[PDB]
Amino acid sequence: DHPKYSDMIVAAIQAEKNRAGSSRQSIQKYIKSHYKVGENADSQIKLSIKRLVTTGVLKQTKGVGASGSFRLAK
DNA sequence: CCGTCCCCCGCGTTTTAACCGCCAAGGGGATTACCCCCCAGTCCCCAGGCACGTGCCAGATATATACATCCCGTACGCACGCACATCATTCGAT
Repeated sequence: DHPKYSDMIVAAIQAEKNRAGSSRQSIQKYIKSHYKVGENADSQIKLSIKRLVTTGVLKQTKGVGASGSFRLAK
């Protein structure tokens, strides 16, 4: 029951509205605990952020690459 | 670098059990006496061990060959997301 990775990621940030930006783990724990994702879930989430930040709609407030915190950037 | 928690930290109770001060007993550590029996001292000595030679052996030493193993590639599954058409929703016309 997993649609395209665009949707839960933005939903997860909406769940915990950190103004400083959500740290990489905060999304990772919730979406796997809440929904059901494939055996290689964590790998897909990391590059999901990586491609998502390249699209520019999300802002990494702290850290470099995937290791930091990210923000919806409205 | 980032983050993440929890698990030590100060701090406030409050219990107590160390710490004190005193009293007592006697075991035993410290001290003396007696001595015998025990190890050092000699002489003689004689065979155990050491210095020297010696070879034989096997211990080695070298050969060739089989086998065990590792890494990479290969293939192949698979579950996957992306992409896609289709199904279903939505704006306009009705």
